Amino acid sequence: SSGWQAPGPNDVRAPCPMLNTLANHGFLPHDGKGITVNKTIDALGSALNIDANLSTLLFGFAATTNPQPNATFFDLDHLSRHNILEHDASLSRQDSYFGPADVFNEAVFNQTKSFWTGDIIDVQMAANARIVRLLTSNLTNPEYSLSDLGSAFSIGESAAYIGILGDKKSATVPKSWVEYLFENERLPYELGFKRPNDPFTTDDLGDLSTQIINAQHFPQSPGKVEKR
Ligand code: HEM
Ligand SMILES: *[C@@H]1O[C@H](CO)[C@@H](O)[C@H](O)[C@H]1NC(C)=O
Ligand SMILES: *[C@@H]1O[C@H](CO)[C@@H](O)[C@H](O)[C@H]1NC(C)=O
Ligand SMILES: [Mg+2]
Repeated sequence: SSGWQAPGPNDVRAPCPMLNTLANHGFLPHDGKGITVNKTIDALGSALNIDANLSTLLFGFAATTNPQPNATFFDLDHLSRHNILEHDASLSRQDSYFGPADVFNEAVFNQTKSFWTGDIIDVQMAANARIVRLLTSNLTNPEYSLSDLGSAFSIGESAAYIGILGDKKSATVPKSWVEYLFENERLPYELGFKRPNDPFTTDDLGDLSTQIINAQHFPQSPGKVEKR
C-alpha cells in the first residue's frame, strides 16, 4: 500500500480526478485540506511536472471556491460548489440537478467511455466525448447551464487528461491510463505512466484546448461548445 491510501472518514475530495489522485498519493495533504499556492506548485511539480505558472493559475480559481473571501487556501470539497468551477456535462460525474456532482458516477462515465473508440485516446475522441456530454446534459437537465468559465474549464479538462497524463507532443493518451485514473484516483505507474521530464505549461494547455475546439465539426453550434 506504500505510496497510495484510499480516503478515510474525515478526508475531503473534489470533483477533480487528478487532485483526488495526488491527495491519495500524498503529493497533496491526504485529508485534502489546507492546500496553499506553495503546496499546489510543489505537488503538481513533484508528481506531474506542472510548471509553477500553471499551478499558480489553477490555484487562483481554486481559491475563489473557499466560502471565506480572498482565501489563501482551499479544501478539495470547496471545488464541488455548483457553478463556480464545478460545471454540468462532466465526463465522470452527474449534473448536480440529478444528485451529488463530486463523486464518480458509472452511468455518466459509461457514456464518455463509449466515445473513446480505440486503445489510444486522441484529440478527436476526446473532443467527441465532451460534445455528447454537453448535448446530453442540455436535453436531460432542465437546469442545464455552462458559464464562460465552465466552458473554458470543460475544454481545459479534456486537454489536461491528454497533455498531463499522456504525450502532449503527439496529443494522445492510452485509454487504459485515463480509465484507471478516473476509476481508482491513482496514477497508473504500473500501466506505463512516468512523470514527464519536460514541464507542462499554461501554453501546452492552451494549444491542446485549441486542438479540442478545431476538432468540433458542428454545421451549426448548438449553444456554448467553444467559449473561452
Ligand atoms: C489546482 C489544480 C486543479 C484544479 C483547481 C482542478 C479543478 C477541477 C474541477 C473543479 C473540476 C470539476 C469540473 C466538473 O467536471 O464539473 C475538475 C475536473 C477535472 N480535472 Fe481538474 N483541477 C486541477 C488539476 C488537474 C489536473 C492536473 C488534471 C489532469 C491531469 C485535471 C484533470 C481534470 C479532469 C479530467 C477533470 C474532468 C472530470 C470530469 O469531467 O468528470 N485537473 N478539475
Ligand atoms: C455501465 O456499463 C456496464 C458495462 O460495462 C454495465 O454493467 C453497468 O450496469 C452500466 N451502468 C449503468 C448505470 O448504465
Ligand atoms: C442549451 O440548449 C439551447 C439549444 O436549444 C441553447 O440555446 C443553449 O445555449 C444551450 N445552453 C448552453 C449553456 O449551452
Ligand atoms: Mg460536474
